[PDB]
Amino acid sequence: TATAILRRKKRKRVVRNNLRINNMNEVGYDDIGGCRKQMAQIREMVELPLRHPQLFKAIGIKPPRGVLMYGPPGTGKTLMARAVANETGAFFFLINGPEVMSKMAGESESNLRKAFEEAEKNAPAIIFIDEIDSIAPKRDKTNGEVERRVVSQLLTLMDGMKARSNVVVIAATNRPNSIDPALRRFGRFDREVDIGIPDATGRLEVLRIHTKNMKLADDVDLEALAAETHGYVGADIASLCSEAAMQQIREKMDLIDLDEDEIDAEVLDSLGVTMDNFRFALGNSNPSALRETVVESVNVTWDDVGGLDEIKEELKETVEYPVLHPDQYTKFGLSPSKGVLFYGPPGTGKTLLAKAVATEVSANFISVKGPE
Amino acid sequence: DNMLLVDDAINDDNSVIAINSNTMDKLELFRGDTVLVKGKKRKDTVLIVLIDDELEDGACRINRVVRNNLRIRLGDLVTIHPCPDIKYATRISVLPIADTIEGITGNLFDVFLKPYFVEAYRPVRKGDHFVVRGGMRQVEFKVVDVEPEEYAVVAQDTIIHWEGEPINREDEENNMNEVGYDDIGGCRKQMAQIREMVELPLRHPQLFKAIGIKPPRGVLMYGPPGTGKTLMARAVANETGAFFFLINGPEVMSKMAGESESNLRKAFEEAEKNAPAIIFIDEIDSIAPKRDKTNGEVERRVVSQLLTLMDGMKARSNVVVIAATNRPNSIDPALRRFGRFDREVDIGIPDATGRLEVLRIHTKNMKLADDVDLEALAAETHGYVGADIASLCSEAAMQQIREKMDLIDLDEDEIDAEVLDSLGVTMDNFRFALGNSNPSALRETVVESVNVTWDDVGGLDEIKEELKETVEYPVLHPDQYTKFGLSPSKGVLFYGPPGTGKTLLAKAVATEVSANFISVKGPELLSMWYGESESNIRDIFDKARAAAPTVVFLDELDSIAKDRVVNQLLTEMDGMNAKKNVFVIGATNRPDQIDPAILRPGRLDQLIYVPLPDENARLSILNAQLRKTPLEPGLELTAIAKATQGFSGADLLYIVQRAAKYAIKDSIEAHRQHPVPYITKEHFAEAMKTAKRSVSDAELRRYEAYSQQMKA
Amino acid sequence: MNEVGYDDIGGCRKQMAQIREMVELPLRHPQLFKAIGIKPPRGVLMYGPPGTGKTLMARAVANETGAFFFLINGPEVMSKMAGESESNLRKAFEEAEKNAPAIIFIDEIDSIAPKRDKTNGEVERRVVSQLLTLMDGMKARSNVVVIAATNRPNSIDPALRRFGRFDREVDIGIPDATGRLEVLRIHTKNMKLADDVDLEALAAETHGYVGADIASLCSEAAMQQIREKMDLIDLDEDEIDAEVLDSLGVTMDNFRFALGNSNPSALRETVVESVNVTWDDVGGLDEIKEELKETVEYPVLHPDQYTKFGLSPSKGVLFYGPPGTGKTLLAKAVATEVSANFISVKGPELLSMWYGESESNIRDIFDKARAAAPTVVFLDELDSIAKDRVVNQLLTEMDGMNAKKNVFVIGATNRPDQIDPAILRPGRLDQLIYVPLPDENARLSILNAQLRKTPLEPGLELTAIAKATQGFSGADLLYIVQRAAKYAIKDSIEAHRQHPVPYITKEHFAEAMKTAKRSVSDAELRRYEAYSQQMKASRGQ
Ligand SMILES: Nc1ncnc2c1ncn2[C@@H]1O[C@H](COP(=O)(O)OP(=O)(O)OP(=O)(O)O)[C@@H](O)[C@H]1O
Ligand SMILES: Nc1ncnc2c1ncn2[C@@H]1O[C@H](COP(=O)(O)OP(=O)(O)OP(=O)(O)O)[C@@H](O)[C@H]1O
Ligand SMILES: Nc1ncnc2c1ncn2[C@@H]1O[C@H](COP(=O)(O)OP(=O)(O)OP(=O)(O)O)[C@@H](O)[C@H]1O
Ligand SMILES: Nc1ncnc2c1ncn2[C@@H]1O[C@H](COP(=O)(O)OP(=O)(O)O)[C@@H](O)[C@H]1O
Ligand SMILES: Nc1ncnc2c1ncn2[C@@H]1O[C@H](COP(=O)(O)OP(=O)(O)O)[C@@H](O)[C@H]1O
Ligand SMILES: Nc1ncnc2c1ncn2[C@@H]1O[C@H](COP(=O)(O)OP(=O)(O)O)[C@@H](O)[C@H]1O
Repeated sequence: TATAILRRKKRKRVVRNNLRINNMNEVGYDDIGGCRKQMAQIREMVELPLRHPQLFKAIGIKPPRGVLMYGPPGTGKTLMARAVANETGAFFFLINGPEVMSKMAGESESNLRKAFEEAEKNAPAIIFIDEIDSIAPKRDKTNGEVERRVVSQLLTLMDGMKARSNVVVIAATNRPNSIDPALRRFGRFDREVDIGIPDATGRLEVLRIHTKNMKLADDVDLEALAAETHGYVGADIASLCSEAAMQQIREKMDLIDLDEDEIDAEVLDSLGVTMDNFRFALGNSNPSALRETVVESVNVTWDDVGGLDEIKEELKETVEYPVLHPDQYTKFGLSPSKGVLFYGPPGTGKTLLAKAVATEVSANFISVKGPE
Repeated sequence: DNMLLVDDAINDDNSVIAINSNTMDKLELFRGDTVLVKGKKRKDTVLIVLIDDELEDGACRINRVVRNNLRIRLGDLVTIHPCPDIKYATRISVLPIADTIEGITGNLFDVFLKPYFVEAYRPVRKGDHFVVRGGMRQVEFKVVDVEPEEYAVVAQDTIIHWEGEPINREDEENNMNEVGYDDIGGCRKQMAQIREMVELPLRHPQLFKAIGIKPPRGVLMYGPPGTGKTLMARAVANETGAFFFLINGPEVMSKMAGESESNLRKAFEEAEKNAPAIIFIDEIDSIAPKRDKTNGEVERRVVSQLLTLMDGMKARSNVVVIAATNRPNSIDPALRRFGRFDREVDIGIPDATGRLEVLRIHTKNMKLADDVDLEALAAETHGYVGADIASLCSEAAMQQIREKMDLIDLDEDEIDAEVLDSLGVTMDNFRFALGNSNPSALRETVVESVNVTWDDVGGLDEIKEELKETVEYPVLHPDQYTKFGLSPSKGVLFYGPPGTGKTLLAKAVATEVSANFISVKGPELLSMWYGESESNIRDIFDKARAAAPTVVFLDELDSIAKDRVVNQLLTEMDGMNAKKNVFVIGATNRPDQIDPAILRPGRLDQLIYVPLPDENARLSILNAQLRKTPLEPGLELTAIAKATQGFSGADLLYIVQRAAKYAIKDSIEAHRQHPVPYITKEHFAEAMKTAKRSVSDAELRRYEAYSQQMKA
Repeated sequence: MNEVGYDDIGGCRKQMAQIREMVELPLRHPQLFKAIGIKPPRGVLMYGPPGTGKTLMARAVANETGAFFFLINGPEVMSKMAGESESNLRKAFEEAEKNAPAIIFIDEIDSIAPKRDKTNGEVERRVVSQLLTLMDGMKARSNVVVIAATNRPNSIDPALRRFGRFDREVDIGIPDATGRLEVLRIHTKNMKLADDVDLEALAAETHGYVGADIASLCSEAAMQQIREKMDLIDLDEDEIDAEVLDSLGVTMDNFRFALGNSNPSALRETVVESVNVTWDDVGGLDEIKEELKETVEYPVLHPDQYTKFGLSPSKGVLFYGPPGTGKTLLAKAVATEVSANFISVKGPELLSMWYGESESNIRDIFDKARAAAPTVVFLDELDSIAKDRVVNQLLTEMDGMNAKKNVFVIGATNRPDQIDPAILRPGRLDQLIYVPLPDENARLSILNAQLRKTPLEPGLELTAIAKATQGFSGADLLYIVQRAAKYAIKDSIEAHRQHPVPYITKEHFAEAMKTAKRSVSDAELRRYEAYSQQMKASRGQ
């Protein structure tokens, strides 16, 4: 139950290098962190249909096929898809949105036809339709004939694919509503996965993954950086590390003679990233994920707020019991209440109460500020 | 005497059927004679007659292979006729089944078929199967091709060709759709309506010649997506037995310019030259949408070609066109008129019995555990379409596999046999799947059925009698109205305090006549007002007409009747046939704010005041609501009824919910302390302490004054 | 199939006569126009609600004339490959020209030459230009007549409605009782009807049904009969018993069921219809009856006197008074007396036109009125529009009318003061007429009229009820009688279930009237009378 598949390289000093223990693809599960639940869901929905197809025969069900990942850009959807495909080690046909859209008229559909036909021929296969929105935007966005021919061809191929063939289709799109609504029905991209911005632990994992090759100085406190960085998606963290390294080299440029093509080996080997460089990079960087609504976790307990004991008890009775003990609610047959409305003077800490409620049920927190 | 009971044949012959001696005399047959046996749907074969005295009168023996071929089980009935004209197959090609030739070496022909065809004279027919036991194994073979056709005898003169690809067993049903009426559940009236218009013109074409009429050709089905419309069309086509052709919408709209017309023309002519035939056009709205949507030249030429082809077949008979869409107002209006989809059929979400039937149909291959209460699921799952039910079953199975994943490993390409032997889904998995389900049919107006009688409506019995007079008599006994020449009143209006039992009242009124029920809540009215909804008032009334009789309930009518929406509603009401039993029932809390135009005669004129429930009504409500909750023995609700003066039904429900919440809180606290299966009186006292009326006295007196003024 | 001669059409004497006298003579007897030296009109434009038999009429006329015929469908012509539609049109026209005499039927012309607004595409412009060029170039050609069928006259491009083009216009209106009876007889000339058939009753009951709707009704009734007799039919048997097959026969109840399961739609939009109400369904108002007779009948029946004196008959009239006084019935009777068609435009239709969500338009309404002249246009509850774009369009159309043409606009409204004064000016709806509530004798006459189709207990005098209904509008008495009938049917059903009640009784009337009310408040009546006297003082020297 839950994340049950995660428990237990890339199907592969000289021996360690050969066994993997510019184009360094085949990034395994190690190269991803901070998205354990979503990765578990994707693995559960991808591997078992292909790796172990006899279970479904034994139980007698038709496994779902369409999988639709969506989340803020830069969270690593493509990375997750590629990692899963390489781990499964099956015929992997990759299709991009703009890449197909850039073809001449009448050739952006034959490519899809041949792609699906080949995937069927060499089953088991995994198809990753990256940036599916570009080839299937909202119905009102595109009125041109080609923009509907492509969508109709995609729908026909998807409907025809539903069969015994062990082929799974995965699509990625930042905006869940941007996709044509007709693509989200039974027999199509039904199962949906949401990617949210990582938390402090996720940020620490991402920073460790990226900051493994850099000549980090001893005075580095990656824990502090993870604590300070809030709302930074993985791409933002990678950019932060790159900017910090750039700042370090810029500081060391004093002893570097740009005129000479080569540099003294001692100077090249003396590069070291300092905490101040990371702080400067944080100052320069500018995240943009928070500009739009996103899913994130919170870790506020009933100690960062004061008083409101009766209010805390009321909120507990309202939310916790339905979540922790639905069995008794079913026993009494009473469905739990849906929503709650806090009112009072401004500045009393309603946001902290909401975050605490979310934390107690261990549920993700979505916010919609007034300007939104 | 061609109907005989099915029995399990002891022998191991797939082309031998045993009959009783008396039965053999009745059928006028001889031992060893070949006879043709036809079973369910359009499947039939030929079997060698055998004499069996042990067989009881009206009984026959057939092995499992014959039953599988005929799509029948033990104890079924078949039609048997003499088959003396069967000839000898001069040349037959037969190929083995793939799964039956797993690693079997040597000349399969000589090893298996040759002993099985040494002067056996076993009758064969196209598509038949037979299993031959050779050595310690058994191999199945299928009748791939025969000459002369169709059914003949495999004698020595026959030339057997056993060269060809193995016949994979999966593709027989995976790549082919063989679904009968038994695969459809919860929709019987719609199935009967489709059959009486599809089979009758084809199976019995001489009846219309005898009565000298031209039966309607077009048939337009519509309803919420996922209700099985395509499955219904497939089942009807298969049961009819006539040649079936499918014209998928997006498939025909996803080809180079000038070729979609070619595909449509080819399909129509091919259907024409194979009369009788069925043409099914799935997702018609994709190729022929409303004018405001499609403006390009190609998307209009396609529609023009479709109209031309459809109008070109009204002379030729034995062909019927069946469409499919989600909304009636989602296709070009020119397609809905005489000669083009005259008949309209509406499919709505199923009821409890339909949901149970769907669950039984889907959960006939799953390995369910003993502790399953499918009836309980059907009761709980409301608003779920068949697709949602299938998704629920798949999710439950996935949850079961996930739970069993602890005892298995992700390595290897095989799983331990014992682990696979233990796959059993339990009720917890179904509840979890329900938790993770995402029903969407209710997001838009749909037609459903209700099962409320004069049982859950306490008080206001005079209103019950008035509704009876208004509704029941016109529908059940129109003869009296015709005798007096009185057109029955169309609709009714309800006004009064909110939460006094109006929705369930309308549901009960619809139930009495046994008619479908459509609901249009306030938010839907606002969405249609802003024109950001996918449905329009005209669409609602067209669906109501299609599913007639129906009751259209307009909740919170004052939110929009304070305009475009009111004008559209009034026009639709006026353009309503008198004889059709389509009743419009409106509800509101501000009868003054309602536009007077609606209240005119021939419209929502009969105003009815819904008074606050009386003490007896309050007692009835309390008894009804707690009908499914453990109550403390000896509880007296008369005191609550007395003390709950001025409380609406919603208020009583709130009090009961709060009492149950306190009781469950105490129970869970006690359990965590480590008992409380009853809801004590003190719980009701606790709920009362913090409960009060939600209806102001000012509003009550204003409603009373308005009712008195209307009475005066 | 073909050979659908004049015997396959009924209830359309006027339109068939017009089309015949316009088509046959140019083709059958071309020498007449040589002798009199005129140029017979070529273009013809038939338009009306769908399913009224336009194509059937055209085919019947062509077959009876016995001339070369060519059929053109808008859809198929528009469904060809780009650049093929023009070729097909050129072919068709050349073939028709070469085989003179000839007839061309451009069915669904609006689908190939739509309103200019919806002609954004290039191909539409090309096709329209090709059609216009072909038509204009046909003037040199002779012995060729073009007929076009369109849903409404405002849908085709305006350029197609000039001299030398589809100038002659014909309007197809819904049929009346006699037409529906004739259609029923025509369709039911082969069905194995049972002896107990009352086709006349069906015709009387079915109002507003078009020929197509009647055909569908017959098919549905036959289907119901087959379904009912199916109990003796098993789907298993391939062979059908001869006795069972012969036993089939439709009955009246089958037709009633089919009527129950029918969906007419002609009345959904404004359509020219015929009415046959005389000076009997309305009682009292004798002065108003005589005034309307003088106003309308004399200009129509005796134009010679007006020509002698040069008077121009008034165009329209306006009725004001309490609602439910029978204004619509009075207008229908007025139309009946002059033997002119009737067009009704209810208030919701006017609001829809205001909001521009309705296909029809004021200009279209008046074009149909002209094509169906003489006619009586009826604008109900003008107050809802005269609280304006709609008012301006109406005024322009009303001013732009031929005096000789017998088109009269009759307005009804309960708020004469709120009506825009511009409408009351001379040459418009200036003749106001007050419609008071019925008198005692009027009430008795109304009661008798509404009871001509209901059995009654002998000796049931209605004078007491008439006297006890002072100031009650016709709708009030209708409500009272309907309530009495409702109580009678209630008692009859109760007795039947307990088992009697074959006719109404005075006690039922007493029970129904015990809960009656006056639909018009006294204050409204006072205001109406004050306004009437004020207007009287405006013309009461
Ligand atoms: N666990 C991780 N989560 C998020 N980003 C990660 C993670 N590990 C590494 N990254 C880095 O984050 C960036 C993710 O790039 P990627 O192309 O996957 O993003 P995306 O927005 O999902 O892509 P797409 O263009 O396909 O929509 C890369 O720099 C990758 O190196
Ligand atoms: N009686 C039933 N009603 C509804 N669904 C059913 C029924 N019996 C089986 N099903 C299952 O419900 C699903 C219906 O899928 P299907 O695509 O045929 O429906 P649909 O809504 O008619 O389709 P579409 O409009 O996309 O052509 C299938 O899983 C079918 O097996
Ligand atoms: N007198 C009649 N008037 C009208 N319809 C009749 C009459 N007699 C029979 N019918 C039947 O009514 C139907 C009229 O359909 P028809 O196609 O003629 O109508 P339409 O709207 O003019 O056609 P279209 O727009 O397709 O050219 C046909 O079934 C015709 O057989
Ligand atoms: N118990 C508390 N009562 C009032 N304010 C608090 C409490 N705990 C924290 N805060 C402060 O309140 C601020 C946010 O106030 P909050 O009420 O959540 O938002 P808003 O002021 O918009 O309603 C934070 O900066 C936080 O430091
Ligand atoms: N006959 C009844 N009269 C009043 N309330 C009832 C009756 N029967 C049950 N109730 C309860 O009272 C509630 C009142 O709300 P409801 O009738 O659903 O809303 P509304 O009256 O606005 O249509 C019902 O939901 C139900 O729980
Ligand atoms: N002489 C009459 N005076 C008043 N009403 C009559 C008369 N004769 C018949 N009626 C009734 O009047 C009704 C028509 O009402 P109408 O005047 O059209 O309402 P409105 O005033 O809203 O137009 C018909 O149902 C008819 O039964």
